Amino acid sequence: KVYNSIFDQAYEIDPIPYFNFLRKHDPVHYEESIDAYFVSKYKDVKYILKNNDIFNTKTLAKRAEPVMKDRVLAQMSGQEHKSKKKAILKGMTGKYLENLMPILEKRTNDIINKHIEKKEIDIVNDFGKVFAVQSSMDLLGINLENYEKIREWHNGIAKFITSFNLNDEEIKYSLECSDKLENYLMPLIKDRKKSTKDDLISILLEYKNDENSISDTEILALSLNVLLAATEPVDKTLAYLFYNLLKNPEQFESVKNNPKLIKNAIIETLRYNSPVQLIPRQVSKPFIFNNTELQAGDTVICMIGSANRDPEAYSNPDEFNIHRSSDNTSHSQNLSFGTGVHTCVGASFSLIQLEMVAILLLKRLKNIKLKTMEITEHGIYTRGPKSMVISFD
Ligand code: HEM
Ligand SMILES: CC(C)C[C@@H]1NC(=O)[C@H](CC(C)C)NC1=O
Repeated sequence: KVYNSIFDQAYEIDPIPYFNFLRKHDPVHYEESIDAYFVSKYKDVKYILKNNDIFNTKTLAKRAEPVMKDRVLAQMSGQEHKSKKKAILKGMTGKYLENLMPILEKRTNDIINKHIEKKEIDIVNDFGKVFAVQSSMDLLGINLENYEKIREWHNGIAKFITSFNLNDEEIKYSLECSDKLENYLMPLIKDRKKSTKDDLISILLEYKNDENSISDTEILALSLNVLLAATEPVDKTLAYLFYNLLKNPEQFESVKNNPKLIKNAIIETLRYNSPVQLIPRQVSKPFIFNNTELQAGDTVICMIGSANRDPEAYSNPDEFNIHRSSDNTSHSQNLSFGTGVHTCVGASFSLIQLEMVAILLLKRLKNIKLKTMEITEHGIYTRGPKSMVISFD
């Protein structure tokens, strides 16, 4: 019999003691309520994600396609996945990136300008959630006139993708959000293909595979994939970043005096408070980790936050330290963007965007002081603070 469950109320309040227990005592941990095994150690998570043929992404057909309306990038393999991944990357690199970043600076400063006279701002609810959705629409090429509705519908499909055992009414609402996004974006996709622009939607329409153009619902699904993937982690990471810096004033000062450290601080925040906590895969054939036997068709769920705090991978893993280095002590590449075939295509863009935002907040909000002295965190699949208020001059 087992008594420590991922679904204990205590886990969502504070999962760190669970991480420590599971890595030591139950590294491949079965949860009967969802018929899945949770994998907590860095070595095992990395092995699973590096081995796309043994641990495939068929789980996503279930957790995602109902709201994405067609296949997502992570469900693809082979030359199709490689090529469409490259097509998505094009939209956040090269000239597309050079054009997008001044726009994201504008989004950042407009939000700051709304709150600068108030002398406080909620990094979660005033800045992060607004900026995150606007940035994703700017990347895709969706004009912001309806961004508030977009955010509402996004939250509904994200809830579907990040939840376990939702009830029938919650499912209904998430599917209605999906339908509304489809009803809004399909007319825009049609207009885009008869008048191409310089945005990701246009790239996807211009995509050609053996002289074949993919269906408009396939475009919609990759567009929803980008909207969800780019929006959800951003408010969480921005909030955790300023919280951890304000909780470690010495490191916050080092960052002020040396802005080159902001990139390392973002990476450490992603390791320490991983905003995407879980990555599921399906087992393709009998397999064993430690002495836990897995069968073809079983589901394994990689615990990214647990892996990123594995003492086998990091010295003093449960301390926030922006000065960690492989040149120093033990240090590894964190798994916050995944690894292997499906490594986040937006990882580099994310680091550039978050550094821009953090620079502008530090430049314009003078003498930042923490007001939310103790965060409350929510979510076990994606995870972040409910609120993270700072004050400034
Ligand atoms: C801090 C920000 C972000 C984090 C922490 C994050 C996290 C992740 C993780 C953990 C995965 C792996 C999922 C898996 O293996 O099943 C992933 C994949 C992906 N992410 Fe991100 N993500 C971020 C931002 C973005 C952005 C800005 C985009 C913009 C398009 C994006 C698009 C994608 C896509 C398309 C995939 C699927 C990649 C593939 O299948 O090859 N993500 N992300
Ligand atoms: C969105 C998923 C259907 C596929 C894949 N999964 C991920 O974990 C990331 C982040 C989201 C969980 C926000 N994005 C991805 O594309």
